[PDB]
Amino acid sequence: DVHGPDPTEESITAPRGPFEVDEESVSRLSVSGFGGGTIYYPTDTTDGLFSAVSISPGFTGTQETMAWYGPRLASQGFVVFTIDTITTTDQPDSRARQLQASLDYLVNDSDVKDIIDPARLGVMGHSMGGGGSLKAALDNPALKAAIPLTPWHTTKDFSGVQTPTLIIGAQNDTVAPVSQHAKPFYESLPDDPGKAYLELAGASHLAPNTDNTTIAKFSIAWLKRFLDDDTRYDQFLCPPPENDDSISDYQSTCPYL
Repeated sequence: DVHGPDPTEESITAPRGPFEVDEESVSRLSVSGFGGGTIYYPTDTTDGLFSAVSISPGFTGTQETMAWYGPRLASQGFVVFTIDTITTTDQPDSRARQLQASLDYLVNDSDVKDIIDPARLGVMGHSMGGGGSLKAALDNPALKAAIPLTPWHTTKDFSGVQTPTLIIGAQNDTVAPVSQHAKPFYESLPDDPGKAYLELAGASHLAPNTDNTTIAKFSIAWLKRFLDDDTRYDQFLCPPPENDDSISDYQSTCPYL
């Protein structure tokens, strides 16, 4: 199943896509292995199953720091789960296990299990949650997309990740400098099935925590392309964008074939 009309620059950069959305709060007390969260999902049941993505915050962060991704991404035809971790001080490998527990909940137990395609699952996360997204993909090669946002991890070698991975760095990140975190992660990844490194010009470590048209556009394109196998979105990814004031660097293994 693909979803929505043929995309444009306007459609992919808009605050909302064509799908109306609702939200379901998931109590910490009703789940195991993570801290609960918010499920954002399309209300249209006539368009086939949707792909699903779980989104982790970073160190000292809660789902509030990632809330804006919910409506923005789900309105493009995705089930989006902004999670809380067990404790805000959980480290990356723990965040990876909690991302996976959240996807297991969505597919096995959640009240949206019947509108998800359990074969089309992805992970995203901020900072230590971005390190968690890399580790979760390493441990679960069935995951069809990963988007680490200003990622942080002591582990540098993600050569084992077979999931299409878009790393978003912040040019001026003083917390997870791109020379020590995002770029090494990106360089370790295999060239197939597809990778990209998008560096946000002028951006701090906390750029991912507020509505960002560049983060939204490329995340939507990446999830469309790799969770839905929707090649209508290759046009935004490959060849890489050239004259985007918001992008200080872009590296890729385009084309994705």
